[PDB]
Amino acid sequence: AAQTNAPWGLARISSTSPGTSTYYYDESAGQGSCVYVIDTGIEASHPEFEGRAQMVKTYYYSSRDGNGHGTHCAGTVGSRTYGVAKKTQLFGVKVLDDNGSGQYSTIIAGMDFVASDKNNRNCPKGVVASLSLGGGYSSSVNSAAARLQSSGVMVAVAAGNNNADARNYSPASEPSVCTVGASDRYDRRSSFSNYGSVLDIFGPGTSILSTWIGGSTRSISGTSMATPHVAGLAAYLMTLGKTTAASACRYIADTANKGDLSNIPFGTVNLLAYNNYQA
Repeated sequence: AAQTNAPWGLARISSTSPGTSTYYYDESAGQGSCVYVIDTGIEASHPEFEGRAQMVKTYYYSSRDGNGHGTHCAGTVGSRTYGVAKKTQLFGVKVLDDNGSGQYSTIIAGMDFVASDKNNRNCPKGVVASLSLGGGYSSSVNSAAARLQSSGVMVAVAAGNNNADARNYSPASEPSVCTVGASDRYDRRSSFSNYGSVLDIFGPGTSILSTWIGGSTRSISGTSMATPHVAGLAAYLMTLGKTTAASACRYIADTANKGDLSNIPFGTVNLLAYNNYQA
């Protein structure tokens, strides 16, 4: 399948070269997989989600995304125009309030929630969790992401937008999950992107056009925007039978576009998420 005039990030994950504008993907498109977007929530009523997104859990007075960040992330995972996995199921876990802030303890509980909630969902092709959040290092936030990973969910987390080593950020520094950096349309490490030996992969992260609350769209930047590119890619790959939750991060790294990004600090992987789809 081919989505013309796709967002550059979508065209990039399916391209060996930058500068193209067409998504290419297997039409299975993540049928039968599930991606939890652990964030500010999802505007499930957005027409771009086609009834494939729903709020399954909030820790605040409402489960609506009064922020947009979670709606933006969910849209990159699996919206129809904006999404990597256009047929995945999206589950929203609102651990971040509408200013985008959440206590670590709520974030931890949201990670334990998904690790059990997946047993209440129909995801025969596998489960992904997209964690476009993070803060300073926390062994308990790290261990919660490890538990979620260990439970059979791919966890993709943002490296962080500090332009530093992600070793000092959680859950970015948890080695067993998939720590995602950000790159821009010219295949430079997204200016803001964290780095370090803990990073597994890079996704498109600068000026990513996705869904926005109020039924709208907008373009924003962040390793929080690269993470749903990898979360969606994983759901896409699991549906195709190419990898499992336990090995998705790695498979994505094994099959990545290698040595194509610039301003990648020594010691950080030069891997760009690539769906390896041949039309």
